Amino acid sequence: LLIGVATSSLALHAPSQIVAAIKSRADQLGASVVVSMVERSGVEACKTAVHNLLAQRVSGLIINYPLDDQDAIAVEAACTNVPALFLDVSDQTPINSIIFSHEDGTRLGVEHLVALGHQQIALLAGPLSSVSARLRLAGWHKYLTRNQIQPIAEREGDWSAMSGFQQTMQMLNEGIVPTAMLVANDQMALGAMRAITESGLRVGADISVVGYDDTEDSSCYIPPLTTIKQDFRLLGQTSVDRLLQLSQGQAVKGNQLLPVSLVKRKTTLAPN
Amino acid sequence: LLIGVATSSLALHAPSQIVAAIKSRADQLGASVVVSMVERSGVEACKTAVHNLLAQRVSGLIINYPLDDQDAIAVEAACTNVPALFLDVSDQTPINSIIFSHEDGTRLGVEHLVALGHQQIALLAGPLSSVSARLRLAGWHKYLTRNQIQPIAEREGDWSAMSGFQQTMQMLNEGIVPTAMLVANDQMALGAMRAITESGLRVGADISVVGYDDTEDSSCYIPPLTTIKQDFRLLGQTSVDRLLQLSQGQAVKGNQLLPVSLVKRKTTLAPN
Repeated sequence: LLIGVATSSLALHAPSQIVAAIKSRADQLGASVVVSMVERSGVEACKTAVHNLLAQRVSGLIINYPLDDQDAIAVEAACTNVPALFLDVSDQTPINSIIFSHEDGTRLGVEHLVALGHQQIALLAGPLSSVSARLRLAGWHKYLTRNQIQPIAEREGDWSAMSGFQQTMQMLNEGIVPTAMLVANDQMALGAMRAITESGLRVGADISVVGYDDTEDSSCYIPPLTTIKQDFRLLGQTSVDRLLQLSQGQAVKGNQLLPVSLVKRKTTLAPN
Repeated sequence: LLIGVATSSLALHAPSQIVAAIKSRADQLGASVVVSMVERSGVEACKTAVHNLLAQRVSGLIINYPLDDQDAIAVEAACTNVPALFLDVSDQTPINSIIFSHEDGTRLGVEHLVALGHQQIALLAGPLSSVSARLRLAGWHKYLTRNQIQPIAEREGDWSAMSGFQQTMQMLNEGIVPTAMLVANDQMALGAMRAITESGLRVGADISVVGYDDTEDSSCYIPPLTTIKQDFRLLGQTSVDRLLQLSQGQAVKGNQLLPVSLVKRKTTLAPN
């Protein structure tokens, strides 16, 4: 009845909303949620958070922190038995996990932009130290290749909007001007949109932009941001439910893939 | 060494950043942070979170949840001894607390708008069930009165940007058109700005807007939002440090007031 979540700093809208979603389901099932945080980067930082939550004697562990195939294995190893369900790893890692289909999330954005008749496309990835950011960047390239298009430029941010702003501006300053951009997340997407605007360019009419996540605020950006929806509410529920089941040895012991979807708003249009 | 935070759903950027700030200081002092969440509204929901954290045997409790003078007293009462430092109550409540000066935060926005030569002013408060939202709304009225100005309209949102969007639009639809607005928080401020824009009106040039908090994203809104800064980083640190001291019976047992400041950006200008 008492679950333990080891997450990344709530500084980011995504992890936050997820913990909120987890709390929400836990409430519905009459359970408690003890949240522990990771000092950011480092598998070590993660391993330790396990200890904190293990100490508290939680009857389950939900790990919402990025981990590489090897580190994930390790963290579980040190997660000495107690059910361990990861939420930010690769679908290939041999452990109990639940993640959104990066494969579809990326095909959707590439195809939306393509069908709209776009060809000059730029990519703004998340920090590549993040397995999430990676699966996402490689995904874009995969579908852009299938559609026979090479991005006219690609960059790396850090999930922040400021990074999205600096990257997009550096780009425009270099003279690289796409008709559309694919961004690793809505916050950065927000930053991108500001640089575009402050470049006398209209977001959408001149440079279409496609975010990722569909965090709360995104529907009120200017203009409203088109993005790939990642229903954390759903993730919250599912990750909760499966954990309770895992503890009762009556659950699937592999990897789950949650669906995703395109939310068309006011930032995507045909090229000029 | 193990502190316990009972907060409001991380769904909101403010509480999140605060927990992050708290974690940050705790790390610097080599301490642990067990975060518990309140099912939103209700002193009861709060009291229970105390139990969760008390169970875990934390050597300190930081309560970042809104509480009325009476409820705050109660929560502490049931906080059976263990140090209890509140972060979202009134400076008048007789308990250990740390909060930002709503008095200054509100005078700053009113004076900034006034000196800019504004007179047609509208107010967009936060949910009045929130002691924070309240101290803030009454604050605006106080300084607007001192400056001999009655707002041409005032409304209530819920901290969300969508609420900021709906309120600001309902207002404009009614025909009420201010030259400036004072919003209870940056997220809602963001919503307000969208309604204004979609009303063929320029944020700043036509309707100046002043947010509250200075959350991360605010510096990349369009245009960059002028707002009252509430250094959660500072709050995080201070609330942490004082707790560790309270546990060692060597700390101030009253209320502290953290300073605040105006961050001038691109959303405030003289009326037309």
